[PDB]
Amino acid sequence: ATQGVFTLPANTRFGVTAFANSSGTQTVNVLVNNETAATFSGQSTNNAVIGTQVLNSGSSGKVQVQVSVNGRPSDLVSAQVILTNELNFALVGSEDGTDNDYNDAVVVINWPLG
Ligand SMILES: *C(=O)C[C@@H]1O[C@@H](C)[C@@H](O)[C@@H](O)[C@@H]1O
Ligand SMILES: [Ca+2]
Ligand SMILES: [Ca+2]
Ligand SMILES: [Ca+2]
Repeated sequence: ATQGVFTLPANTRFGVTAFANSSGTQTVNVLVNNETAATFSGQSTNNAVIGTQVLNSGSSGKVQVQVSVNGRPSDLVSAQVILTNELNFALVGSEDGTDNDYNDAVVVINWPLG
């Protein structure tokens, strides 16, 4: 199944934050309406924040997260969780190698803001 694609409400500010837990440098691409809107690049094995940014979901509300390591797309897992019908988390994990901890790049999208 497709992973890392989320339908957000339209024209809504959302936060996107990425953490690294891998030997390889992580490149995190965030697309709004199929256009790249933010790129994070960093390396860490201590869950360091390699990027955090506020974006607008625009008129489509389609947000897609992609992760690339060693020039190879990482395998992704994702889901969306909603608390008390108001607070939204779109979550991505990604695996760049063989150990399947799926934490190599971890991406958290949360909304609403403000
Ligand atoms: C290469 O070593 C694989 C890679 O980096 C490791 C330190 C570990 O974080 C592993 O999960 C990651 O895929
Ligand atoms: Ca891994
Ligand atoms: Ca890892
Ligand atoms: Ca508030």
